[PDB]
Amino acid sequence: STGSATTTPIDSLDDAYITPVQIGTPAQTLNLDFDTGSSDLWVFSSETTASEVDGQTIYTPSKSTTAKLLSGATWSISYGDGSSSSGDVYTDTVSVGGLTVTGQAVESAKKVSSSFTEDSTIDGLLGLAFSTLNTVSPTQQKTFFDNAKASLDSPVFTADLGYHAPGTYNFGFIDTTAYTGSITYTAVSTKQGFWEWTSTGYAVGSGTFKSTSIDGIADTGTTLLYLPATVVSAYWAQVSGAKSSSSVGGYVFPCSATLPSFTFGVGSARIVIPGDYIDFGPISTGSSSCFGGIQSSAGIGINIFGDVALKAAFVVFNGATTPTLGFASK
Repeated sequence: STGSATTTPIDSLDDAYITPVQIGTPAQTLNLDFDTGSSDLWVFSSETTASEVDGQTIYTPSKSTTAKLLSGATWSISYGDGSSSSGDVYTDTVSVGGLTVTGQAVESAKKVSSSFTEDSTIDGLLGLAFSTLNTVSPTQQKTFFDNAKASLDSPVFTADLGYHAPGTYNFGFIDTTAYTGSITYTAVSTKQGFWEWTSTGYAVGSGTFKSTSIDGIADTGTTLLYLPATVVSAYWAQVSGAKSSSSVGGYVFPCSATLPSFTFGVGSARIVIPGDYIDFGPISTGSSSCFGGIQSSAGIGINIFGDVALKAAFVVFNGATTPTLGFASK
């Protein structure tokens, strides 16, 4: 089997991407944030505290003839941005782009933190990291990809995120029309539950490439590119007037600037992030200070190849017995 679904930016900055997902019988379609940095499929629901729902579409398990309470199971998750959610668990039929999994754990939110409530466009998350990170207790549950894998034509999914435009998540096949050149594959460590890999270096604009190992995670659920402070300083030094602002929470730059590109290495290959992809617009409405799309990871504990980086590439998440990542230009 295969599946193919379009993923759409939630706003004009590509702050996140939503993908329609069918849950239950008859189908209830919710727009989920596919997140290769976590491993829970959770949804706003008829059980979510009413004051914490503000425009999202909810899953109502009592209206699904295939929903079954997973007795005793609870979940609770906290994300790198400080947001969180928790609740109980049903199993139900879940389909993405024509690919159907029966018995998928659908984690129903009883509580969500303010940032989820405040974002009316995201009805939940669909985790695509390794199932060892799933938070369901006392019986950990498998991701949608893990459940679908054995049925897929090939045990892979691909992320093709657009810049200010829709893109595609495919399951079970590699669309050879979706990228240019060849796909360069690189080793993955699953030891932290992430799609963790080592970039071979970077360049700023037309500058020379610096060969240096940068361990990080391919994370479609993170907006920006978070890299070591040395790398980030070298980037922003090429932008007149750019500075790190403690009050804003990162590097800012004059909105009048033209930003240089940023290149990252994948083995001997190179992925170029155009400068425009690094512009996240005014820090507040009407400001002439703009927020940068490349930020320091120094306070995170891990480097994160978020959407800024991934949307410059066609990315293969290879879930073979020894997982690997592939990157192609497009």
